[PDB]
Amino acid sequence: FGTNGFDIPTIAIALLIVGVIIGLSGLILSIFATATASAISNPSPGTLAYNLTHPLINGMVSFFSFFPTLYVLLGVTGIVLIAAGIISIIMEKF
Amino acid sequence: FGTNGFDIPTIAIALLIVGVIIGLSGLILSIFATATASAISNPSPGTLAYNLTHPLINGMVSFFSFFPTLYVLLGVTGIVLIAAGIISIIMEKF
Amino acid sequence: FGTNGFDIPTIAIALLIVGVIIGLSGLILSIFATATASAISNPSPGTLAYNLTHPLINGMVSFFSFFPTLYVLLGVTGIVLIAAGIISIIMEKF
Amino acid sequence: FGTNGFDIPTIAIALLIVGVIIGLSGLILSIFATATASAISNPSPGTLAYNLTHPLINGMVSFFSFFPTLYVLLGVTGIVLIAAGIISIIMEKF
Amino acid sequence: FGTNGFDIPTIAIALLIVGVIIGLSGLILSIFATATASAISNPSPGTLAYNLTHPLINGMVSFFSFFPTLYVLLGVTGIVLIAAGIISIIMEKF
Amino acid sequence: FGTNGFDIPTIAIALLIVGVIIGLSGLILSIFATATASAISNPSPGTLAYNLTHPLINGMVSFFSFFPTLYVLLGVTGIVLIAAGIISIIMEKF
Amino acid sequence: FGTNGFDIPTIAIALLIVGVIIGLSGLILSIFATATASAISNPSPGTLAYNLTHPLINGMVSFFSFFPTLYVLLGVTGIVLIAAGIISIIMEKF
Repeated sequence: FGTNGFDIPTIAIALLIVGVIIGLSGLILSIFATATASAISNPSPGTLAYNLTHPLINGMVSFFSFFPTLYVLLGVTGIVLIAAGIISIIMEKF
Repeated sequence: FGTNGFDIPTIAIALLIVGVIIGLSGLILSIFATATASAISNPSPGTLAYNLTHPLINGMVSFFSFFPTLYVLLGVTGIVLIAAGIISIIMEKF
Repeated sequence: FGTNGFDIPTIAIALLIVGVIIGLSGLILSIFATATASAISNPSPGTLAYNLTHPLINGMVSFFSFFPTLYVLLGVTGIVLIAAGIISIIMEKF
Repeated sequence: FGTNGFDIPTIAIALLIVGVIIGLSGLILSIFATATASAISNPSPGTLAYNLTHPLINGMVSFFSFFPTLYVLLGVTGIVLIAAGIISIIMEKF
Repeated sequence: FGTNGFDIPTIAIALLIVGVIIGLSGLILSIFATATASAISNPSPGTLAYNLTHPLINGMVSFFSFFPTLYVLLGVTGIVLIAAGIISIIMEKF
Repeated sequence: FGTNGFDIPTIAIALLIVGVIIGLSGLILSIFATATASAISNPSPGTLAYNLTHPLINGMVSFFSFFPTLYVLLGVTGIVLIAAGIISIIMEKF
Repeated sequence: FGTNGFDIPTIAIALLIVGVIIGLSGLILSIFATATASAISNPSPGTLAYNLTHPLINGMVSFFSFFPTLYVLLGVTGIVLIAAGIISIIMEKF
């Protein structure tokens, strides 16, 4: 069901795969992050261990705050792909 | 699901891998830094051992303060990669 | 996840390795310096042993004071590397 | 019941084995630790035997406090394995 | 009764096997866990044996709390397999 | 239950072995140290035997104070090993 | 009545043998322990014979307290064996 490489069943299967992979990723990352939160403690506000450890958790927080826009762009990509498929169909179907 | 090398499932798997590696790194570094903090003591403010040891902990603090911006740039890189993928799709999909 | 040699997982692993090595180095050097401080005594301010020993501890102090800037430059190097990676990606990704 | 190496009965048997081994380990370690606690006495707070023995029990306590996160990560591994199996099934089942 | 490798009797037999194995596993693990609970005692809240033994039972509890989601994913896998079978039948049966 | 050399049952057995060996070591060392403490006496603060014997017990105390950090690092090693196993699974399971 | 080595009559005979041996063991041990209790006397709480004899009876009590869990595990083993037999039958009977 297509012209050259645009196959609606294939597109649906691809959506299946990407959705499942994203759900799995969220699951694994949350489960691991819970363990991370449990492991690290809060020594004191101003002792040696605080100076030693604080920037690491800061970087953790920053990167995990960067994730959302990555996910948003990844979502946007599919609309572009489907759109290109529609246009390619229209171009030479007539 | 792509054109030449841009594969959304592959991108999601890459995000999985990088997130997990970063979480693991933070965990290991914090656990080790706790041991470091426990090991080193505070001899005295002005004796020989203080002169011998203070610059080392200063360098420790400095490098660990350098980590956050490294993490931030590492996070920024992915947006650039996804963006280049979107543009490459758009260029020859039509 | 990259173009030619820039791999974000590899970068994260490299950061793991360098951070751990630096922590280990600080630990070992501090532990050894404590033993050094314990071993050497203070004979007298003006006897033969003082003339014999003082410049050595002076050199010790000087070199250990040189360490911090070495560590700072070592930290700076990584930002340059990540930056070059970003630029290299941008150059031919489009 | 699978495609290449993913067999749900085999997975269930593996879960059987790991659960039983972990239960056995906890049992043996607790039984032995009771004997350890019974054997060692408390000589005095400041005599020779205290200096001789205290760091050993400190190391005991530390290592046994390290066990929990090891167990948690060991538990996390199975979700990753099952997840990879699901994805591998989905990839070429269609 | 199938096309290439999808056999409804074989699927039913596989469901038989997995269900029986899971029931057996639950039975054995519960019976063994009862013995574990009977064996270990509660020495005191703060003595040596408590420090020696508490993290082990903590790890026990954690891993056994991890089991449920493993079972849930294992259950989910079968729907995917049956679904892939249905789609494969539909693809070339017509 | 693994890919190449990472076997969760094998890991659990290894944890069994290391925990038991560490418990045994603590037991034997404490029992022997009690005998050492009983054997050596305190002659006098300033006689010949004191000069002859004091540094030996000082070295005893020092080494036994060094033990704890050794144990801590030994504990840290296992988290690294399990982490490497998880990453290796993730790398080529997908 | 079986497939390869699983014979229900043989299993029943094995249960016969193990039950009878366990009953005999309990009988003999109790009869002998009565004689032991009769033989040893209670000299005094603090004389030489008390110091000479008390730890022996302590070890007696400890070992005999260890027996119950041994018996429990021995009982658990049979359920595992019968379970493995059932699974082996199911595997290739169909």
